[PDB]
Amino acid sequence: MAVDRLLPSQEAAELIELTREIADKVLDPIVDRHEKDETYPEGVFEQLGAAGLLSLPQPEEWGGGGQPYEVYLQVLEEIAARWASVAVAVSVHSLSSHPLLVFGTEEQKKRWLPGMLSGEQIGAYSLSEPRCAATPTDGGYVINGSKSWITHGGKADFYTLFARTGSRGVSCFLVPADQPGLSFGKPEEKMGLHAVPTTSAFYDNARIDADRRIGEEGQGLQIAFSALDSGRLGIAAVATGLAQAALDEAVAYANERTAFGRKIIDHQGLGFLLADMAAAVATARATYLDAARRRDQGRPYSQQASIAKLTATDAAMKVTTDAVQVFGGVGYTRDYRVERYMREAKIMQIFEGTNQIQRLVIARGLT
Amino acid sequence: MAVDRLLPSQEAAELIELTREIADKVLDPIVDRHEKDETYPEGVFEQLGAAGLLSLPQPEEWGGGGQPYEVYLQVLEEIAARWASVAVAVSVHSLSSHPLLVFGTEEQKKRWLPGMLSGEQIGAYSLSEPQAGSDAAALRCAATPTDGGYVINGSKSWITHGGKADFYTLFARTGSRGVSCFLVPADQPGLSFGKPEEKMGLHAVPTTSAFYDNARIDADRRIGEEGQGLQIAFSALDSGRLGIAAVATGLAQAALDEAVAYANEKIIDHGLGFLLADMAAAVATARATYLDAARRRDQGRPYSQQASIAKLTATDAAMKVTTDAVQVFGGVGYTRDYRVERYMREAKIMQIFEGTNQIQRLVIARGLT
Amino acid sequence: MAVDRLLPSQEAAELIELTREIADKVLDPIVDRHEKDETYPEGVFEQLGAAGLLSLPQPEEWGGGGQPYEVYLQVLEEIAARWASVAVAVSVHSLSSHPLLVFGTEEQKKRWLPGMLSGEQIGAYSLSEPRCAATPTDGGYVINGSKSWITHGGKADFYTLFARTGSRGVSCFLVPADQPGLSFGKPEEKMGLHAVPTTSAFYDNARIDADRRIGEEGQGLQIAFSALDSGRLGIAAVATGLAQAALDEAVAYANERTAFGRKIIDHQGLGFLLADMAAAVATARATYLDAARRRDQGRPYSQQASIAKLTATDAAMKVTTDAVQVFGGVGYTRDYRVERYMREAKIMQIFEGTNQIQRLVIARGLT
Amino acid sequence: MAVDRLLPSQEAAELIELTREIADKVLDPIVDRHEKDETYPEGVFEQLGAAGLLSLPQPEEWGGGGQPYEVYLQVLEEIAARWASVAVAVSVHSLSSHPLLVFGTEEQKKRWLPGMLSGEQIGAYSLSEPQAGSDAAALRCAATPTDGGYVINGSKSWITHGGKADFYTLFARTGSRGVSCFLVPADQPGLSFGKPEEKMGLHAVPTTSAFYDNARIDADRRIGEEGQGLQIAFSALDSGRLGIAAVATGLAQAALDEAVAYANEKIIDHGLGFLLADMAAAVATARATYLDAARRRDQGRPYSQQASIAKLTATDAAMKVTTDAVQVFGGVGYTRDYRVERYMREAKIMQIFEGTNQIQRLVIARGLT
Ligand SMILES: Cc1cc2nc3c(=O)[nH]c(=O)nc-3n(C[C@H](O)[C@H](O)[C@H](O)COP(=O)(O)OP(=O)(O)OC[C@H]3O[C@@H](n4cnc5c(N)ncnc54)[C@H](O)[C@@H]3O)c2cc1C
Ligand SMILES: Cc1cc2nc3c(=O)[nH]c(=O)nc-3n(C[C@H](O)[C@H](O)[C@H](O)COP(=O)(O)OP(=O)(O)OC[C@H]3O[C@@H](n4cnc5c(N)ncnc54)[C@H](O)[C@@H]3O)c2cc1C
Ligand code: NA
Ligand code: NA
Repeated sequence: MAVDRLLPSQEAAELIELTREIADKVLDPIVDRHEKDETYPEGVFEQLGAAGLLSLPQPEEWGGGGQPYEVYLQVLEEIAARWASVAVAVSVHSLSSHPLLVFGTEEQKKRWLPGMLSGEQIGAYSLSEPRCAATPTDGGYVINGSKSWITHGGKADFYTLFARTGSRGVSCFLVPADQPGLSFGKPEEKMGLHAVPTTSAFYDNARIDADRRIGEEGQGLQIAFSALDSGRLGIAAVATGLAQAALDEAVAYANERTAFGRKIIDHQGLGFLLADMAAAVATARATYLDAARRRDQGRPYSQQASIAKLTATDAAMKVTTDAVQVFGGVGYTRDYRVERYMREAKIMQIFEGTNQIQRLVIARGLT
Repeated sequence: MAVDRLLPSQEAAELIELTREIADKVLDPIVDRHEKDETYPEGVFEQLGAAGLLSLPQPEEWGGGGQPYEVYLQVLEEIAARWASVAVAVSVHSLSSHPLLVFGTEEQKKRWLPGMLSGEQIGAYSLSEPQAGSDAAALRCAATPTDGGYVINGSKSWITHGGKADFYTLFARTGSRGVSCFLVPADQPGLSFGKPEEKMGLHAVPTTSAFYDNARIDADRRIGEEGQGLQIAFSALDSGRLGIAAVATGLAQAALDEAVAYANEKIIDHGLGFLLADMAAAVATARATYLDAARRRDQGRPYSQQASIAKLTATDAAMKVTTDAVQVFGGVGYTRDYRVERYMREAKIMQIFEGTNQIQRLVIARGLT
Repeated sequence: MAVDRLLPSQEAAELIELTREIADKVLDPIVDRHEKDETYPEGVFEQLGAAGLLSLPQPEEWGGGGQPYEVYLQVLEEIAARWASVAVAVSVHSLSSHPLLVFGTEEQKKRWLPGMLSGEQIGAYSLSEPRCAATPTDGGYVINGSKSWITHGGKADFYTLFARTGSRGVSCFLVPADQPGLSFGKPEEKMGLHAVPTTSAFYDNARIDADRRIGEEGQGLQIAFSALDSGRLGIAAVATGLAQAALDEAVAYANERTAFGRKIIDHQGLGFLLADMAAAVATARATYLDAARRRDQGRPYSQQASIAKLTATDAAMKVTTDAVQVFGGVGYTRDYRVERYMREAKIMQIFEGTNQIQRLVIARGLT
Repeated sequence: MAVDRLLPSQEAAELIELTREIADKVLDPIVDRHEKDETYPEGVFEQLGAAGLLSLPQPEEWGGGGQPYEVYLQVLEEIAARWASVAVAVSVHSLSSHPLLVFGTEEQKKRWLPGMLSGEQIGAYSLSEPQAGSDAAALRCAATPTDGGYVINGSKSWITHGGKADFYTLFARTGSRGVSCFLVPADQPGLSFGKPEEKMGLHAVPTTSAFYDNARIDADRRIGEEGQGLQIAFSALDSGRLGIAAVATGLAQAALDEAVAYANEKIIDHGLGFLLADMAAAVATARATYLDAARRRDQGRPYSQQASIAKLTATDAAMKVTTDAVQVFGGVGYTRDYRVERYMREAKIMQIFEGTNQIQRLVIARGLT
């Protein structure tokens, strides 16, 4: 009943089985309770970290696994099938370390990367706003202004920040949890995806060392643009895992429940609905792996990653809406998980670039 | 920012005007808090009933307002744009009086009908069981004949207004022509209600199960002949399916108004125009479809196919429009700072009750055979 | 098996039965042959004309029927179910007379309207181009330039023309068939809708009397804008009739053909496809009548007419594509009509304002 | 303006390069005229065969090119972007050699296989009858046993390359396990072909019926055991469904390139951007889906579900992309001055043959049971 996967090696299959074993004993027994109460899973990230699952695609020299995206994306997909909000946070952690790895000095990487990729820390990514500025000073910078929609806000070990210093008018910072002048608003009240908090930040004459600026002064916009494709790939794989979870529920229910003297899967009309869901899940998985396989070969994959995010998140919204339908009246109650999965899928159409903005990007790439 | 309506007279126009006033004064200011807390709205059904709004379509000789469906359904639409859960309950009340009005004895009508349509009472309708929602004929609640009556033993489920209605229209087994209809009072001995279902949305009016424990009932409470029940339940389908078509259209219209206002406060420019255009087409199309079926009914013509088409069309539109309305707001659309996330949760169950959209398609195909 | 219609009177029902009787003996026995050979139905318009069907909505004082749009649109729908290209031409004829009726002088109407609405003439409408100018002269105007996509081009008795004389820089003309300086290109080779020709026009120092200018000099753009809503309503009703014809074929075929030991309509999956088609036909008919009913009461109906054209033409493309599917392999051959109906529906999405341009119009009406 | 392909080696890249050259030189300059006139392309299959293009996937020990499906299918895609009717015929030729290659005797293979894969021959595949397309088991063409052979009496239909192939793979009735397979030569006595079907599109290679009139055949021509036929026909389904997925993707890609060029010559501005964006997503998604199934096959793993999904997905995409490509051109898109009106007519039959898209859905649902 588990997905039959296309994998490059024996060691990759054994990584998949390891993820499935940890997810089923650390994630599955606690997910419904924490999402209902909107409480934080303390200690869950440490256990994922110790099994090597928080630093899979980063180079081994810096303490990562050096796994390709074709393998890493599928592990992410397996996590999301058990707990979507935790999978989103695992993806955010990968992006949070990208500036230092790609643009940091040799001195900066020896100082901080081992710690970031040890499995004991968790990172957050901070660029969105509701005009946040860093002004020069002796030996560094002073920060003033506001930030919005930070995943893991208030709970992370470190924060990646973008702040104004025209074209080359932006700069990137590695900000520590203990930063003087830094505070966080209350967690947002959302329709779903409750466990990992989402918060805004406020900087009040916050002073920072020059040694925490990542890359050259003005290199900000280039740094942030360099991480778009990888983020969209992350969310494509998360949406695919939630679509798979909703499909597994419906398939199981349609093989037990009966009406008019037969199992409901045996009514041809209902069978066709289930068939469209399964085709949409398999098309979304095929599309993200095709982009992944380009990235692993050092080929351009920018158009392909926008297509993958678009395809996968539209698929999840359609499949979860249809899984409630398969259940009937009980599917509309909290005795089952399908109502929660439908609430989680809607926000995937919106973040990491809205789907309208994905269509715009694809268009500009044909003009 | 108010729907331009096609109405048969100046009188109907003022009745719409009366509805907008009551809904904006009584329903709109308390709806967010009651849906969030999951509590019952005391006093609300008493206020609508005194205005005439709970008995519009029924004949005046029995205390109704005599209105045609072309007017009744559009009043229902205006209500549902403020509070979907309340309008669903209004629709159920109409169905709950239907078996007595069409099938009862003149003596039975004289007893009970005037109190039902008075504006102070609330009706509920009870047909579904756990092993039988879509498939009606497989029901099993037992009503077995006694000296001058019946004894009822069994279970029912998914009762809208369960545990709060003044009367219940019941369907129980006496023997294919084995089913009968009953008017059950709220004080019936042996009758009890389980706890309210915990749902994804539509929280205010409760949905509950029922249990009959040696519930002896007078044989004068039976509506129609013994074994007539499935014919009674079948005759109400057309009317109920139009009710819900009107409710889904008003929920879609409410979500469309939120998104138009937001896109103007421009966010429209920064392909949102085309998304809003497709939303506006969906609402207009659903409204015209339910009205076409209504005029056929008002004229005394066949309207069964057209009523299935209206319900399917209007509920598929609410699910699509509410989902795209969250999309128009962006990230704040996904928070409880606005109403659109609630509207999306309310639309899903509409695709499911009053005959699922797969049953609707099966009805339509049969009408082509 | 004929459509059950909502009609205002006894006399309207009897108009419907008259249309059905004429269409079934004048149109149905000859449509497949003329469309296959791409030849013109000489004499068909005279017979429609003599039964009063070419001037149904124009006022009785000028020789029309004074019928409301709620009745006229449904007659048009009945014609289109038998021969779509002839129905489009009937609609074009209504528009061709609109300028003179609404903006013409009392002298101009006594001269020409009775003839136009007698049933012996046929009119065409000429505004599209691939910059056509009328320059002043003693006693009138001289015309130079080109026009495109004229339905009935080369075969009409009269032509409604728009030509340049900024804001108020356009003027409208009633041009006769015998106009010196006027010629027509060869008929366009289209995917379908062959019987009534579509042509371009060329004006070569073409001199015209001032008495043929309709309305004031500069009133052109206002005249042309005043006819948009009515045209869109015409095409909505034509698309609805072609969708109905494709649905009737498929329903008939699905009740005879058998597979796996049962009539194919009895396979629930196929039954659901037929059910979606029927719902789309009924939704399109409901939408155009709702706009019609506004126009009959002197209420605004501009947004509603754009919605109706959009809804109905998208419905026809979906229903005709699905009717071929119901037929299987035989549906892809010219032994049946469903392949022709699919070719006819595509051009309805395009003309009288493309569907993208309809979406734009609806958007501007919410801004 | 050329597809960026993922390929397993430099050798495969050059084979793609060879395909683009032959297709642009031989197919592209004559395609519009032959499809318009409805005539056969003499010399064309002879030229592709000498380049190795008619036997790519089969083993070298028998004269094929040994290519995996991940390469074969993408060559098929490049062809179909120039001439859809020709690429369909290439796909059929592969299926026509399949029963002999997997089920025959070593002695049977030695006789006939090398000539089939030589590049000079053309194969056809014959299964469907008028009373049996979707439902295979209901076939009725009779093959009755004689002294050292069989006698064939009956009718077959919808034969691609009917009346022009060098050999025919036939399925006829001998007795559920009542069906057998036959390799029929083009010079068989008692065999005749009806006139070409008049179709909406795909005109160049003819589709015809066949008639067997006391057609005596040698018992050494039977492929596999007596009563093995339905198992043989079943085993070819997975392969044929991928062939057509590749053909539909290349037809969609051709229609996408036309519309992108036109929108740039701006027409894009005057919501065409969003329509083109959805077209580009549909093509990319169909390509990735057929390739995922191909790599499973190349690895010797189960790929049945994934092959049904690929065919359904890729043909639904061709119908949607070709229909929107006419839309991008406007009025001139509806004329025979451009290719897009032809592409739209070609896409419709793809939803129908090699198992209709309703049968595909039925296969997928069963795999979930
Ligand atoms: C909030 C709420 C309020 C309600 N209020 C009332 C009420 O007041 N009175 C009342 O009588 N009922 C009420 N109901 C019950 C409601 O009408 C049923 O839940 C619904 O109609 C479907 O029945 P089910 O839940 O048993 O689904 P099932 O019948 O178990 O169906 C499950 C799935 O199988 C499919 N299916 C079933 N049969 C077929 C078929 N023949 N062909 C193809 N597919 C099929 C369905 O479409 C569905 O997707 C209420 C329900 C809810 C959720
Ligand atoms: C151009 C062309 C070339 C062809 N070439 C070949 C060839 O080379 N070799 C060959 O063997 N065949 C060939 N065919 C035949 C082709 O495979 C069939 O036409 C097709 O698969 C469908 O069968 P049918 O036409 O009898 O449709 P039918 O089986 O009559 O089906 C009609 C409709 O009913 C539906 N239906 C049928 N069964 C079910 C079911 N169980 N559940 C739900 N719905 C169902 C179908 O989806 C379809 O919509 C060719 C056909 C064409 C058009
Ligand atoms: Na430590
Ligand atoms: Na005359």
